[PDB]
Amino acid sequence: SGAIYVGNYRVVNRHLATHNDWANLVWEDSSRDLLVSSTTAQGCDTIARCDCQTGVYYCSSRRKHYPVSFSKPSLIFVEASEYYPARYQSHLMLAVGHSEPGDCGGILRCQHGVVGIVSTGGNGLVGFADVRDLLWLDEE
Ligand SMILES: O=c1ccncn1CCO
Ligand SMILES: [Zn+2]
Repeated sequence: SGAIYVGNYRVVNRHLATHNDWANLVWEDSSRDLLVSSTTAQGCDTIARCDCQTGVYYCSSRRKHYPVSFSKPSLIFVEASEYYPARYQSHLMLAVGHSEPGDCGGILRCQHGVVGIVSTGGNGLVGFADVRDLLWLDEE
């Protein structure tokens, strides 16, 4: 589990979105595993605006933050998980690291702020859904 709290937006994995999230929907994309909903209180996170390929992510299944190198956001084939079939996922970044299904929502951050959230795992890789292209998260 995990979210990004930027302004009056809550960014979650689409597959973990709650009824309250869908009842307050701003934007969702199944191909990216992302959903954004509205919040009453302002959030403590800043979104990275950059093309960094090094950062640190939080891994709940280890209680640890790991420094990683990661690929630029791509369209990637993902094998079946407990929450999705084998499919193509867009705006995905891969690193070598530990990721189980419950690690989804862990933040990846660089020197500029929050890059994305854990979205995929297995075979010794961790995939992150990028949010740095979502410039509208910073305004209105
Ligand atoms: O801090 C750690 C590290 C590894 N396993 C457990 N704990 C306790 C709280 O979950
Ligand atoms: Zn950066």
